[PDB]
Amino acid sequence: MIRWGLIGASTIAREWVIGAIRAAGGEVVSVMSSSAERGEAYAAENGIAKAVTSVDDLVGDPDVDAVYISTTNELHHGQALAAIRAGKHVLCEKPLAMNLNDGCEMVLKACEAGVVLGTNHHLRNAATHRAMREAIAAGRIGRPIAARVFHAVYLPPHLQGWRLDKPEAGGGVILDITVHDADTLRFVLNDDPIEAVAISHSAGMGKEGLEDGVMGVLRFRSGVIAQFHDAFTTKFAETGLEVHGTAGSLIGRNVMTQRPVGTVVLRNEEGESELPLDHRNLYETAIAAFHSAIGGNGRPSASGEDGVWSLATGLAVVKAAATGGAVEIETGL
Amino acid sequence: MIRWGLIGASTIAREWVIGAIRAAGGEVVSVMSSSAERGEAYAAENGIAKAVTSVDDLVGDPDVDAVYISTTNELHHGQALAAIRAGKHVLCEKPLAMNLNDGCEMVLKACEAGVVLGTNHHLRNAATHRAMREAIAAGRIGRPIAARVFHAVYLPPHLQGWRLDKPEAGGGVILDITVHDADTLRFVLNDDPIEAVAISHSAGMGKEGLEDGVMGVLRFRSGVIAQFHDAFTTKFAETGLEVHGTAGSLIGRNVMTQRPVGTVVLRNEEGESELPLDHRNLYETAIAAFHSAIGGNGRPSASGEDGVWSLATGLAVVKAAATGGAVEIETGL
Ligand SMILES: NC(=O)C1=CN([C@@H]2O[C@H](COP(=O)(O)OP(=O)(O)OC[C@H]3O[C@@H](n4cnc5c(N)ncnc54)[C@H](OP(=O)(O)O)[C@@H]3O)[C@@H](O)[C@H]2O)C=CC1
Ligand SMILES: NC(=O)C1=CN([C@@H]2O[C@H](COP(=O)(O)OP(=O)(O)OC[C@H]3O[C@@H](n4cnc5c(N)ncnc54)[C@H](OP(=O)(O)O)[C@@H]3O)[C@@H](O)[C@H]2O)C=CC1
Repeated sequence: MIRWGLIGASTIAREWVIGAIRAAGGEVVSVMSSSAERGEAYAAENGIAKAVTSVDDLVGDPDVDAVYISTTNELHHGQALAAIRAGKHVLCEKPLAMNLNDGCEMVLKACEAGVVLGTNHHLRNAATHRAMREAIAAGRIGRPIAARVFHAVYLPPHLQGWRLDKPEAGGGVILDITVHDADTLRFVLNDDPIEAVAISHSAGMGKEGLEDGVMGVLRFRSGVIAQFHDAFTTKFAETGLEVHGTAGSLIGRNVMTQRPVGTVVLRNEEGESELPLDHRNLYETAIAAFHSAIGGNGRPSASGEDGVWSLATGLAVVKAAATGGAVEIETGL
Repeated sequence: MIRWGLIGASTIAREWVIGAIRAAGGEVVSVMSSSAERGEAYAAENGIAKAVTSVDDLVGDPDVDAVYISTTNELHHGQALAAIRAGKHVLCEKPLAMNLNDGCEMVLKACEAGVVLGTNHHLRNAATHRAMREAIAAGRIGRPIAARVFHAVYLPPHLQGWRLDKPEAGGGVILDITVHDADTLRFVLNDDPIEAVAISHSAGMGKEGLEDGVMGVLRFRSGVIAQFHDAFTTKFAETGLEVHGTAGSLIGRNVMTQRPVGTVVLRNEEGESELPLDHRNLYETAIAAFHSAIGGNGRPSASGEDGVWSLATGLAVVKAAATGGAVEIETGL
């Protein structure tokens, strides 16, 4: 079996990724946590044989083949570099890095190391998004003209779960949600964004206010214009992703969550019908693709390059919102 | 009865406004058309006693009390000024004018003339939009956070209806659709937009291409961020208007057309339910309000000032799309 080591004893690894690794035929052999106590307790609760408290004891363990990183965002880049230096494959939760030169550097070093580097954008693995991508390529909507993304949800400010715990350094809806919208759009449209405009909302007067909502528009290389709406403050808005074309529209409802749910309708001259979907665990699909890539068959679902694309788009959106100006998206890949 | 004269022997006056005037207790006594033949034929077909071919014979007719203007956009400002000089009330199809100083001048001259000046933004008359406005003011969604407008429809390029007829000087989705979205948002939110960002699409390479789609964002004075999507090129997208708040969301579907149709759902902690609506002809409602205003009771549905607001927002959106920069919306009222 491919044996994984975890960097970050996280909620997402517990809820989704550990089970996904095992479902896809791998095994999770070790977990690294900055805290000895947290790592041991987490190892016992999730059936993992070993807990460590150094990154090097994780990535350097001869019996770890691959590393999954789900620590706080600012730790990703350096922990991925350590794994790559140890010659281990890396699946990294977004973001890869906090800036583009660091993200580009990762992709190059992984390539130079001969290891698989993946960004865990989960949504592009859903059968909903895959159906839309495939229907578009099959001409079922003629030429795509416009896209819409709805990702305005409710995330209580500060959690965790014991109360309103650790400092938790932000840092906003754009870098936490919009980047997933960007990657999913790139997947569905099979095309790249070239510029962004945006307006964002921060709580309380311009400050250390959490950026808690954003709306904007991406211009894609094809000419498609794609709007997005991401927030932490709206309880009663369902998520969605739509693509409107010259001969049809695809309407995805409830398709931007972590769970394998949601519908896609195709509307065209015949009327409306639901596309048939075989829903499957997004994370199971991501791990399977990663395992095939390690095997020298195929690529991760989202590559290091996709992660650089999502980071560049996010950074563009932050700048367009802050400056009021349209910003060109350039990856430096 | 209040007796109306028509300036423009138009599709909209035939389909909607003539019948609305009569339903609301007025009468249409004359029609002005630049063509004698068209005006006579139109008068006979629509049961109007008189056709003329000069604006002054229309506005100066002692038996016309009020004037409805639905000519080509560039004629509005000057024809409204003639009516106002003749001391007649004016209901003007959007736009009032092509620039802000001309729109502001109209409002002032109408006020100085002692006549009612209305802009015929039809949508704010619908029971759907009215229900949303009222539910918001009643606290049914807590504090509004975000709005979304969907107005991407199919309008064949060039019509008319005999084939692909007269030159028809454009001039785009922003000034033809976005301005109605703006006015409706102002009505529903009871608040003003203060800045815009946008990206627009023109057919064929940057040129004399028709601007045939736009997406953008308005920042409102309250802090609400409101996105819109308007187009001429999408056949299979339903229209809609939504408002998402801290304690609920209002979802309007099929509510941006001329017809008295559409639904509004309120989603909140109880679930989702349809708001009960008494649908009524939008134009009948607009005329009734105008007739009351002439009577010295109440105001037109949308005033001259609302028309200046819609024009300023439209002009901001054109500039933000052209320049890539956020533009502040200032009415000069
Ligand atoms: N709500 C969210 O957190 C969201 C997260 N993401 C993405 O998912 C990834 C992980 O997120 P998620 O699984 O939700 O995060 P968790 O809060 O479950 O874990 C993240 C990190 O916080 C630390 N931590 C966990 N529990 C405690 C505790 N009781 N006291 C102190 N520190 C603790 C852990 O440190 P250690 O590993 O050292 O034990 C862990 O690496 C991130 O990389 C992020 O990009 C995306 C959107 C929302
Ligand atoms: N599709 C549209 O036209 C849209 C219109 N609007 C708004 O509605 C208003 C009127 O629109 P609508 O009723 O659709 O326009 P119509 O095309 O029906 O009429 C507009 C003008 O075009 C002229 N016209 C009409 N028929 C002919 C013909 N056979 N040959 C030459 N000229 C002709 C008329 O001139 P005359 O009056 O001199 O007879 C008339 O004033 C406008 O002010 C605009 O702002 C808004 C969105 C879309």
